[PDB]
Amino acid sequence: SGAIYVGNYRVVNRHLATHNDWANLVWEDSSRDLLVSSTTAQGCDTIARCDCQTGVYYCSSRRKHYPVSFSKPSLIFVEASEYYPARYQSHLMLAVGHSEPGDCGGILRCQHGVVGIVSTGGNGLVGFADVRDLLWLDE
Ligand SMILES: NC(=O)[C@H]1CCCN(C(=O)Cc2ncc3ccc(Br)cn23)C1
Ligand SMILES: [Zn+2]
Repeated sequence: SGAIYVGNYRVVNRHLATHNDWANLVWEDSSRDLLVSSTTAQGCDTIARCDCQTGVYYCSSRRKHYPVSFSKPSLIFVEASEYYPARYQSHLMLAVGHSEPGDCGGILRCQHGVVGIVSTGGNGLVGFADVRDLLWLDE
């Protein structure tokens, strides 16, 4: 679990969005596993606007942060799950690092700010949904 809180927005994994997220919907994209909802309070986070390919993510299943080298956002095949049919997920970045079911929502950061959130993984890989192209989160 986990979310990004920036301005009057909350960014979560679309498959973990709550009834309240859907009632306050701003934007969602199944192909990215992202949903953005509106908030009443001002958020604590800031968003990176960069092309970094290294950073640090939070791994809830280890209660620890780990450094990672990750691929640029791209279209990557994701096998069927209870939440989605077998499909290509867009704007996804992969890295070698531990993740297991339950780690979705952990934040990836570089020196410029928040880069994305954990969205998939397995077998020593971790995959992050990128948010750096969503320039409207800043206004
Ligand atoms: N983005 C998606 O389509 C995910 C929706 C939830 C389901 N998806 C998964 O990957 C579930 C899953 N099985 C093994 C692992 C290991 C690490 C992590 Br993080 C998640 N994992 C796929
Ligand atoms: Zn950066």
